[PDB]
Amino acid sequence: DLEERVVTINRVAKVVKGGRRFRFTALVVVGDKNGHVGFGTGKAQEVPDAIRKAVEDAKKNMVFVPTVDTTIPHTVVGHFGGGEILLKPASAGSGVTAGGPVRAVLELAGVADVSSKSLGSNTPINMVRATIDGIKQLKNAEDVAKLRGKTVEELL
RNA sequence: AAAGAGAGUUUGAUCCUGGCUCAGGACGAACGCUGGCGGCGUGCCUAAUACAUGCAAGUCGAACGAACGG
Ligand SMILES: [Mg+2]
Ligand SMILES: [Mg+2]
Ligand SMILES: [Mg+2]
Ligand SMILES: [Mg+2]
Ligand SMILES: [Mg+2]
Ligand SMILES: [Mg+2]
Ligand SMILES: [Mg+2]
Ligand SMILES: [Mg+2]
Ligand SMILES: [Mg+2]
Ligand SMILES: [Mg+2]
Ligand SMILES: [Mg+2]
Ligand SMILES: [Mg+2]
Repeated sequence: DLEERVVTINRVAKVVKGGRRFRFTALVVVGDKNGHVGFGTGKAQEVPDAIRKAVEDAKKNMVFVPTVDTTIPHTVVGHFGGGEILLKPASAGSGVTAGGPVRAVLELAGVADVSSKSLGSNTPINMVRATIDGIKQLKNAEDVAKLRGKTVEELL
């Protein structure tokens, strides 16, 4: 059982001879607070039907976020097109400090204390892409030692 | 140890670039409506413009020649 959060609902149009036909596009972030999160996109003639398509789509982009002490292991920078996101660990109890669409991908992912800053564009779809582009770079300390052949206490 | 929030606006609809505007904090402040108290501070930013009237620099008879008091 996952949680839903509608980010943006936008009305788009294509021009056809007689006039204009309008459609609704919805962007939805889905995940459980344990560390899994994903996003999707839908399109329909009605707002309720656009969400349902986006929920099913979002269940195909699930990603895992590694966290230590309810905080990301280190500092990463996302990048996707014209949008980029800076994610930074923060002290316990500070809470999430994030912009509009980047809060959803962090509160749903279960991260409790993290600081961020959007250095790029403002488009909601490119902020979600640029954020997940940062979670990919995120590594745990346990796995780093495994690649480097060291042990955890030797690293730190 | 500390550690950074965005939004509106070009288009039939979109993505970028890009300016304009807004949400926060601070004044030796002024103006508008209203107005109980106590503590601690502050009060000519302009004409270094012109100034009534009072007071802000005196003291020593144990350094040297006086007036009340027989
Ligand atoms: Mg228009
Ligand atoms: Mg701008
Ligand atoms: Mg501030
Ligand atoms: Mg304000
Ligand atoms: Mg009164
Ligand atoms: Mg009054
Ligand atoms: Mg003066
Ligand atoms: Mg003069
Ligand atoms: Mg005089
Ligand atoms: Mg006097
Ligand atoms: Mg004498
Ligand atoms: Mg003497």
